[PDB]
Amino acid sequence: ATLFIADLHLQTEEPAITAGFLRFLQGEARQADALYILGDLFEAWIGDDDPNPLHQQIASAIKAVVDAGVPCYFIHGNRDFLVGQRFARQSGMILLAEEERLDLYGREVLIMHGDTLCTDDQGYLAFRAKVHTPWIQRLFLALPLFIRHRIAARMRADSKAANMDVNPQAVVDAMERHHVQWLIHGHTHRPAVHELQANGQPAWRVVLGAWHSEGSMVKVTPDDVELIHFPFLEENLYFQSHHH
Ligand SMILES: CC(=O)N1CCc2cc(S(=O)(=O)N3CCN(c4cc(C(F)(F)F)ccn4)CC3)ccc21
Ligand SMILES: [Mn+2]
Ligand SMILES: [Mn+2]
Repeated sequence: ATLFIADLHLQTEEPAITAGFLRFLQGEARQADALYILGDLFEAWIGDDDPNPLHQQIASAIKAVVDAGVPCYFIHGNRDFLVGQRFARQSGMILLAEEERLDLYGREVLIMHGDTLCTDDQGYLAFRAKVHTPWIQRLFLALPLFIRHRIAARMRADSKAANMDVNPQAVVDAMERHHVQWLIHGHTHRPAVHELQANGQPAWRVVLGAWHSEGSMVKVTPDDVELIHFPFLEENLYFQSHHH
């Protein structure tokens, strides 16, 4: 069974999500053939030299899964597109490109974060092209940490004040470029299974959920595809004395 997660948005202000991810890693992920994280693991990222302790805690927990024999892969999200090869080494995770095609027990599956499918949000596309320009990233990463913190906090406030689903033709385009009948992504926070047609045959798009009140994962076995929602922490059972 292969596991897919996305859109956790880990941040120190939300310790329950972090505790839920740690429990996931020490329970579900240890039994997997592989773990794919399709972007937005963290709520923000300004470079791998950030001494934010949460980054180290998360890196050590993933590395433990990797050391238990479960390979771990990461595709960048729109929030954490600056995760680099230093963090990859500390966590044992492999960085993948923005589009990848996998063989999952015989079925060809395309995986991506999903933000590049949102071709109607032309404000987002302009922002994305900017911060994904290599010379603009290198210039930003070369600034002092305290400068990068101030820039990022200001850009986050500017986006909340300036406040989309995928384009259907963009879905078909990618699934036909890669000649696949299965696509897995996140980003939209709308967990669903969508049926469509691609390459003259039935096709499916599986969307992950964000970790808001509960966790979410897609599990792919040789027999089925599973969208699974679960609580973060171990919810102990206790009884209330209801009356007939
Ligand atoms: C829509 C969206 O995706 N948004 C909205 C707002 C925001 C904030 C962060 S961030 O806080 O994590 N952060 C901000 C600063 N980033 C930069 C900045 C520059 C430069 F200053 F040169 F333009 C270059 C390269 N990267 C890294 C990421 C992530 C994502 C999104
Ligand atoms: Mn997200
Ligand atoms: Mn996203």
